[PDB]
Amino acid sequence: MRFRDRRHAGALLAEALAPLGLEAPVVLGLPRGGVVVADEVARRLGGELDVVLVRKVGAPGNPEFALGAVGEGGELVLMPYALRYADQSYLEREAARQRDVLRKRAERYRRVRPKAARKGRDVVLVDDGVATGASMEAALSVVFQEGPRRVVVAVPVASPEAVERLKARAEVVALSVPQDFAAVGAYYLDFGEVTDEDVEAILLEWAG
Repeated sequence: MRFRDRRHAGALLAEALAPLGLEAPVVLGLPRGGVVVADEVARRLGGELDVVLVRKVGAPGNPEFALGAVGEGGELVLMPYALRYADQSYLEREAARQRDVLRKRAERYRRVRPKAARKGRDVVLVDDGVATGASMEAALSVVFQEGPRRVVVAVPVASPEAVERLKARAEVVALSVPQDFAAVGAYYLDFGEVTDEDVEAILLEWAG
């Protein structure tokens, strides 16, 4: 496909989601470009926009392989096989390093918009694209432990591989899944930078 920009993809995504019957959904966008797509979706579906703040906890010597994830609240969420690939002390060391990467950014975002409730509500996870699904999987791991009524992964474009990984864990809504997936930015005419200040500006509109 080929979107003009992130707002354009967000509009089309909201339209693909409308038939699902979500009720006043909490639309969570992955930082940073994903927040733009998420905001447009939230506005079109009459939902509430917020950001999902998480980090993947990778395996020893193999960071690309996830053994769990840590959320902005500090909680460590491990996959069923984590201990089969590493000992608890390593997991604790890795978790601490990931908390550091997330801390300052989470503090500034939360200063302008407090974490919206997710328990018992319909939750939509959004990003402007998914090449491998690493971050999205971490997001799912944390969100699932929060007791949401329903979880839907929604993305403008995704690689076949990413879709399979995510679809194995949740309902997935993807507008395009090119068999020859290049890079996320290749499917946007305007793939400009979205700064932390831009994310803060968006988040401010949703605070009380």
